[PDB]
Formats: sequence, C-alpha cells, structure tokens
Amino acid sequence: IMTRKLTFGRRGAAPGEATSLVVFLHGYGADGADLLGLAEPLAPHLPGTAFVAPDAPEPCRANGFGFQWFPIPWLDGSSETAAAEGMAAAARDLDAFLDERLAEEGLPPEALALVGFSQGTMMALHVAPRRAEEIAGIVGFSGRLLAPERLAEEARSKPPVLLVHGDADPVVPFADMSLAGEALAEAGFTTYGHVMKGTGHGIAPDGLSVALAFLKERLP
Amino acid sequence: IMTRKLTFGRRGAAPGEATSLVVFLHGYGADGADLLGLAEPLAPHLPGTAFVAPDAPEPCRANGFGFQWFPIPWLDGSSETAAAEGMAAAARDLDAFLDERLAEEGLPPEALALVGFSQGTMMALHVAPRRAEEIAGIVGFSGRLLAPERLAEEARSKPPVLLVHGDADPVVPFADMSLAGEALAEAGFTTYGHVMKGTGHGIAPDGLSVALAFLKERLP
Ligand code: NA
Ligand code: NA
Ligand code: NA
Ligand code: NA
Ligand code: NA
Ligand code: NA
Ligand code: NA
Ligand code: NA
Ligand code: NA
Ligand code: NA
Ligand code: NA
Ligand code: NA
Ligand code: NA
Ligand code: NA
Repeated sequence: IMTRKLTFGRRGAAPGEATSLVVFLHGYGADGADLLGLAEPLAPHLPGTAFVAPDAPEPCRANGFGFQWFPIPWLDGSSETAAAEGMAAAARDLDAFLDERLAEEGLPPEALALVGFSQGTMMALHVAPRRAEEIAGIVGFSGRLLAPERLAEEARSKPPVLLVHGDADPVVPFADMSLAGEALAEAGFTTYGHVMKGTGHGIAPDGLSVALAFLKERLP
Repeated sequence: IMTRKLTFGRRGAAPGEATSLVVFLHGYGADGADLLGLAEPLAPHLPGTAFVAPDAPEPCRANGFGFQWFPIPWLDGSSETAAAEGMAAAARDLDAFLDERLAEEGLPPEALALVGFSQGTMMALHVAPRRAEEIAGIVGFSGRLLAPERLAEEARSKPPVLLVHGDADPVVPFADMSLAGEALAEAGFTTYGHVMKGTGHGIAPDGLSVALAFLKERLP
C-alpha cells in the first residue's frame, strides 16, 4: 500500500551540518509548528542538533485546522476500529518519515531522539521500539503507552525513555505515566521519570529542563 | 477589575486604509493564526477589508500550546462554575478587544463583522448582541448558542447572523445549528443558514463561499 508524505518544519543545525536529530511529535489537534518552537530554548544548549516537527497525516476530527495521528473515540465519535487502523497507518507514515530524515541528514539511528507530546508520545512509544536499530532515546511528555501487552513481543529495539507528566493533568491521567513506565521497564527499557508537580496537560519549565539534560547526555 | 489584552494577527487592507473589519474567533485549543489564514482566499474579493484574529486569553486545558476562551467540562474536567466564569471573563476581554480594533482602524461598528469557529462562534453569539451598537453581521461556523434563554432580555443589538454547520459534525451536534437559529430568529435577528452536507467539524469550500457572499453584501 502507500505511505502519506509528512510535511515538516526545521530548526537548528545548518543543513549538512547536523550531528544529531530531534523529531518533535505533536499532540491531537495540533501541528508541528507548536512543538518545534521548543527548539528555541534548546538549540543553544544542543549546538549541532537539527530539530524537525512533522504534521500528523490526517485532519483533526475535533478542530478546524489541526492534525491528528489517529482519532480518539471518546472525544470525536470515531470507532475503535478506526482508531486502531489510524494508529497503524500513522506508524507506517512516521516510520517512513524517520527513514527519510535520517537519510537526508546523513545520520545513523543512534543520533536521533524523539520528543513527544500527548498523542505524539503514544506515536513515539509505538514506533521507536519497533525500529530495527536503537535510536538515542525518547522523551515522552504527558502521554501514554497504547498497547503495553504487545510491547514485549514486538519490541525490536529498546532505547532509553524519559517520561514527563503533570500530576494535575486533567485529560491524560497522571497514573498513565507509571503504567507506561513499568511496561517499559519490565520489557528491558532503561526508563526515567520526572513529575511536573502542580502541572496540568502542558510542558512546564522543569519538564523542559529535564528533557534537555536527558537529550544533551544521549545525543552525540 | 481587569481585562486581559489579546494578542492578534492582521491581514488584508493596509493599515489606515480599511473600509471594514473582519474579526476571526478561533475554536477551543486553537489560535488566531489558523483562522486568519482564511484571509488569503477572501481578501481579493473583499478589497478594503482588514482581517484580524485574536488569540483567546487562556492556555487550553486540553493541549500544549493552544488557547481557550473558556474551559469545556465534559472534555477537560473543569467545573461548570469555572466554565461560566471563564465565558464572562472572555466576553469582557473580547468586548474590550473589539473596541480597541475599531478605535485603531478608525471604523464604526457597522463596518465590523465577526467570523467564528466552534467555541469562537459561541463567543461571537454572546458578545455581538450585547454591544450597544449593531455590527455588520456574524458568521458562525460549527458552533452553538450558549445561553438561548438569556438572549431575549440581554440582546441590546441584533445584527444579521449566518450559521454554517456540517451535517456530519462529530463534536458539535448538527442540531445545535437549528437550535441556535430559532433562538436568534425568535429574538428578532435576521438569521440565515447553510448546511455543509457530508462535512464534519471543519470549514468546507461551500461554507467559505457562502460566508464570503454574506460578508461581501454586509460590509461597506
Ligand atoms: Na503531514
Ligand atoms: Na504538541
Ligand atoms: Na493528544
Ligand atoms: Na506545522
Ligand atoms: Na470532523
Ligand atoms: Na508521557
Ligand atoms: Na499508559
Ligand atoms: Na491573547
Ligand atoms: Na479555529
Ligand atoms: Na471548540
Ligand atoms: Na496566533
Ligand atoms: Na491542563
Ligand atoms: Na454555528
Ligand atoms: Na445551540
């Protein structure tokens, strides 16, 4: 079948000159541009890093101009089958996208990290472990692990994962952080956590700070 | 008390040179920039029109980088009181914003139209009727009327309203269009409708087309 080509923005290290690559994965109803803005405070501390943020391949069922990786039944009326098929198709697309970025940036998988937010975190946690080669790592903000029971079997690679979550998150339950964390840890992933105390569904400065330290240490 | 100043983008007629003003009001979790993009196809057909799109004054409870006019309890866990207070505060802010735009553009209220999407439509339908002077009109996409029972008493002005809604809208029930429509019509508002057949929660070309005709006719 066919992959949908993802549009994306870029920041950071001059083309041709990237030592490493961070791919931002936005949340439901958003777009690449929002998260890519995090490249501003991060870039000076990650000199040779290129930042990219694709737009999810489908229009968002719940808003006018945003994108979704896949639909969310409890929210937008989609069926569970549509949600599942959507995730598989989005994973197909993102996998192809990562290959393309690594190919064009001239980098190996160990110099790529994924940084997700919410639905984007679900995408990162699904796609990365299923890659043939282990990437540098995953930072997952405010998200969850969609199919924990499958992780065991299907994980082909096991990059380190930092999960960051607000303990007052009103849309993705804080408990999902521990649930995702233990599924990962038990499957052999080196897993880290940071709790954004008093934070809702968003990225607070302390969350960005810990993500930076994690990336700075993992990226070549 | 105090109003929050709204950031906004602008398009269209050269500053100083505007014959009319269209204010876009974005939906929950979005921002001004998205809707303001509609200025591109509209501008050539509305020569002297200035387009502006404010960002809603609060961070969105449900996403990372978007804005809300007020929270949505069924979706983000907020209380009904928080939702009600949020709407009152947002209305205070938008009212002040409109005054400022009219003041700076050097225009009278009859050369201002509001174009809403979803939550933004709820804002338009709340604020416009409560203005002292009647504006040119309101185009409400894919939204609803929050307090129909109060409309009677509190409407101080009654500009014409065009409601546009997708009959397959999975997040704002198509029925809300008729409900909003009859509340308005019975309160003395000249009310129009266009159904976007087969459309979900978004703006299809036929919806944009009818909005343009409506604006072109109402704006000086
Ligand atoms: Na895309
Ligand atoms: Na995002
Ligand atoms: Na999401
Ligand atoms: Na984008
Ligand atoms: Na839709
Ligand atoms: Na997470
Ligand atoms: Na989880
Ligand atoms: Na604002
Ligand atoms: Na919008
Ligand atoms: Na909305
Ligand atoms: Na904006
Ligand atoms: Na929140
Ligand atoms: Na509407
Ligand atoms: Na309604």
